[PDB]
Amino acid sequence: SVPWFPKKISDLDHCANRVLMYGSELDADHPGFKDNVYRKRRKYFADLAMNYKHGDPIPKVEFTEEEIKTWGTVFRELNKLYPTHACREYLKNLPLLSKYCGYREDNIPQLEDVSNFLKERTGFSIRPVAGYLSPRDFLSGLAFRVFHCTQYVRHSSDPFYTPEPDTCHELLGHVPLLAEPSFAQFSQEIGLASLGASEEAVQKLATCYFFTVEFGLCKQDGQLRVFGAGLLSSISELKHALSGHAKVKPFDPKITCKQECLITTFQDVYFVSESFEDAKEKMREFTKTI
Ligand SMILES: C[C@H](O)[C@H](O)C1=Nc2c(nc(N)[nH]c2=O)NC1
Ligand SMILES: [Fe+3]
Repeated sequence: SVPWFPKKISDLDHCANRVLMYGSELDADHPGFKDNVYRKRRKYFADLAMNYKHGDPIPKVEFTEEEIKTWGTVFRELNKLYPTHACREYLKNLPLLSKYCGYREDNIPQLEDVSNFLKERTGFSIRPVAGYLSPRDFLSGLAFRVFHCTQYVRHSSDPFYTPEPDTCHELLGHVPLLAEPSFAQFSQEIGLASLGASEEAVQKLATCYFFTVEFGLCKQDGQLRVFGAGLLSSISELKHALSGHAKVKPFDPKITCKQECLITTFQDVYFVSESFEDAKEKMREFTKTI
């Protein structure tokens, strides 16, 4: 039978809180595990997401000096690499978001503002989420041009901590490209193809999403550059991917979907997409076979 899937944007209310990883619960190994203040703050952000319902303006938060400084360091360091490492489509959009949404070393952009900016640009919107959802639920959000986004900030003790993703990853890694029409269309189609799809189908779509939206590379003027959100928000993997150390292959769904998605370590191989339009076309051909 066909598993339950949202039929309208408000139906996301029925899966947005199905958090399987991260969230308010911090493990003993977490940088802020022994920080009482941080623990309560994470519960706060988690509650804002759990209580959120479609149609609500996303609760705005007055970030602390510590959170702003942590964001500043992450933003400062990554921005030093973008000019020479990021794909032109990213470089064209980050400045846009920054101007209209307040991306500054001393100011964390509010999700509601980013959501409204995206709504007018590509129809994409943001929904705050406590933690990571299942691939099926997260992808179902894309079908309605909704990107579930974390709102909390990594612990200040280690601004370069990536094991657990946070709002910096969302704002710097995922958001800019959602302002690009072709990228937004590509993302929505992955979501639409996943609705009510089989487990095997969702797994394959999730993998293609992983090697494009999350860790995709482009080749511009013969130079390898990154567009994957996981690369754009990670200093270490950002450099690793563009070094001759990593294996690189052309994006090809039938093959790319066979690749295992790694966590904790660098990917065994990164895939290069010719353009967002071409990646979209390749996925159309692929989905017709699954
Ligand atoms: C998209 C792919 O399925 C990936 O494994 C997932 N990413 C995310 C997720 N959930 C959230 N909130 N954010 C993500 O980026 N669930 C699953
Ligand atoms: Fe991500």
